[PDB]
Amino acid sequence: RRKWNKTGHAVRAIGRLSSLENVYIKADKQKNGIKANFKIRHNIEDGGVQLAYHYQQNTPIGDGPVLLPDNHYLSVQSKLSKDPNEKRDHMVLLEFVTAAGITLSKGEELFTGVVPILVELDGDVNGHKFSVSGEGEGDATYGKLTLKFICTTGKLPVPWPTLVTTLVQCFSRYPDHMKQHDFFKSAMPEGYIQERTIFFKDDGNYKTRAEVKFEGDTLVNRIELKGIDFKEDGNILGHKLEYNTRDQLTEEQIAEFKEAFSLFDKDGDGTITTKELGTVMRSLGQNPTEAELQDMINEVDADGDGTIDFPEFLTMMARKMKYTDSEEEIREAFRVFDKDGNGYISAAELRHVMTNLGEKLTDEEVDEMIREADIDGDGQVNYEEFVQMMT
Ligand SMILES: [Ca+2]
Ligand SMILES: [Ca+2]
Ligand SMILES: [Ca+2]
Ligand SMILES: [Ca+2]
Repeated sequence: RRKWNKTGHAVRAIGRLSSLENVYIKADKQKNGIKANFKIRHNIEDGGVQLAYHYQQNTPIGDGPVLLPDNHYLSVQSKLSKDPNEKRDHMVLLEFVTAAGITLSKGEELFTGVVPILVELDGDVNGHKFSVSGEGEGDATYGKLTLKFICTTGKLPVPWPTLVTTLVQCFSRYPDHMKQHDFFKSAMPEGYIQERTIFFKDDGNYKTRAEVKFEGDTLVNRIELKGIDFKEDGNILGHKLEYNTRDQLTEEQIAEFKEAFSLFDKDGDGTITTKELGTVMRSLGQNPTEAELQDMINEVDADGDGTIDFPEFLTMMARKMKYTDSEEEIREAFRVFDKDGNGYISAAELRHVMTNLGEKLTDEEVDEMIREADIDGDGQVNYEEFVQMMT
């Protein structure tokens, strides 16, 4: 019956492979350091997403030699939670961060074990001031951080999720073939200055400056933050963002991702190659080049082997499900079906898409699908009915 799921997930998979969701790092020779750019998604409580576009620069505090890396990225897995015995406004954070993006230093020695962390933030967003203190520990062997933060000035005037990126990338796990690309540990113990501008789409921006360095045996991140131009009714000052992660995979969701994986993995060997990916995308009426295919795989290719293996696919789909897609992204998916751009998916346009995915399909399982999605009753699927089908 409902294989709006199978094809829904394949659309989600291709959308993910066509997007840039990681933390992209590049050398900045003029500053003897690095710069980064990335996009963060903050789910909006009532539906929708609030995008936050980050630009970042890091410069070493010391004069010692540092590693200036080839282009690569960090991939972050975050989980936010609450301490049931904590009365104060607070956030508990657990993060695993790994570098990738490149295919197959003295300061790094400071990170072979568990290192205590302290974080201190003083903030001012549209004149609303606040401070946060955090403490915990990092275990870079696994890319792992555990921290608890408290708003020490009372009530935090912005949502906790918007501060996560600001509140120690020296704890990232760099794989063995990428150790010469880890600028962050190479700058230790004297540390680095990290600066960002963060643009919240349709809203204001944060500007941050931080000093990250060892003070005795503790890695300390001391930050100032200034936010301007926020809407007093927007998602940030109006506190409309979801807090809790949404990290639960109902095992049959995993079975669903497996079914989607098999659309790509047509030889059944448990990994997707460029040839397989290209075969799927041509069937959907696209024509990416070999280089575009390699770049798409590289975006999720944790091990650098040039293919997406089943666990790498599960990891990418888990993250795609955790965060809401923007209207622009959903419209792009909708355009895949709405081939004539009239704003309506007809049973003919729908036939075409699935029948190209290899869905041996006839003529009433098709219409049973239209029926499922067809809420107003006009015999077609419009954008708003489509949005729901992608949920
Ligand atoms: Ca395969
Ligand atoms: Ca791989
Ligand atoms: Ca149409
Ligand atoms: Ca309709």
